[PDB]
Amino acid sequence: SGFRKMAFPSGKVEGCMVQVTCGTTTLNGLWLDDVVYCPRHVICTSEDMLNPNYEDLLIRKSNHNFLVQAGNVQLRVIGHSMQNCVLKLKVDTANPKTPKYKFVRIQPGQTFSVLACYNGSPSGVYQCAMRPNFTIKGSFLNGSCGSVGFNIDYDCVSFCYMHHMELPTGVHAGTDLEGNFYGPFVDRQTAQAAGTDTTITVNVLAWLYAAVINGDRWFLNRFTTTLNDFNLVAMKYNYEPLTQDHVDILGPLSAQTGIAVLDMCASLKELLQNGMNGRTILGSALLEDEFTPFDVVRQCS
Ligand SMILES: *C(=O)[C@H](C[C@@H]1CCCNC1=O)NC(=O)[C@H](CC(C)C)NC(=O)[C@@H](NC(=O)c1ccco1)C(C)C
Repeated sequence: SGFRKMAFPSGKVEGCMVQVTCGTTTLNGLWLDDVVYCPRHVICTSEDMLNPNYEDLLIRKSNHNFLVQAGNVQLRVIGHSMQNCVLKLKVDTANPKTPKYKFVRIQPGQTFSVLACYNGSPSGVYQCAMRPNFTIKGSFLNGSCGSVGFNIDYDCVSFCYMHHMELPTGVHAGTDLEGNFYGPFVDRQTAQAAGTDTTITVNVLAWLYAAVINGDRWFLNRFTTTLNDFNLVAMKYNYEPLTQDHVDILGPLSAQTGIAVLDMCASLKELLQNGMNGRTILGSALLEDEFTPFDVVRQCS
């Protein structure tokens, strides 16, 4: 029993983290086979952040200008190119610790683990969700850029996020490993605006199922609802609409608990309309939306 915000084991990603220094800027790089991937703003300075010309900045850099270190060992850069907002540094040594991996672009509402790194060395691992407005609520300081987000399926690491920036909000934005930003953001210090965030309804429901599986059942009421009637209430509380696809995705949890999805929807409707009255669910006094249905099943095997 028990339910915790649980991250993937990070060992396969730890063996890929290197440090990239160009001038006075140092961030993290991802070393896979003979390529190091890192955010392109490693080539910027203070002169170069309102509106950097990255192609201009890059042409003035040699291979030798890129100092790449894997732990105590310098990796010689033999080629460099830019792909969207990431740099690809070809090095002369393939990483012997390269795991089986893929590059994936994740969807809003999906979750992943972040390995927070500074100077190429891991500091901590935590689980994050891609918010509907394409931000993440992470924990990143100066020098954390190039830290990656990932999921593991069996022996395969799916890299899906590389960290680039913090919005003045306190939320974070980055790219996939092809260097394309999630959301309408750009890697420059300009007035950009994150859209309004919403609550990921299918995730809240999955977490209510996790509560039931763990014996926290006080919120189950005797009612049912239609999907249309539920969504009218969800809309009022800034919850995402629940689709039939989401309903099907909750099938395994519904079967395990014997609670129909639309019956759980009726219980969530009452929690939204009435509050929790000082009670908790799985030790939380708020409804949690950063557990996907897959996350719940995986944890509650
Ligand atoms: C990379 O290591 C840093 C990590 C940031 C900065 C430190 C605090 N947390 C964090 O995640 N990334 C940067 O410094 C970027 C550099 C790019 C060339 C933009 N700059 C920012 O993240 C900057 N954000 C903005 O200027 C901005 C305006 C609108 C939206 O974002 C921060 C420092 C305010």
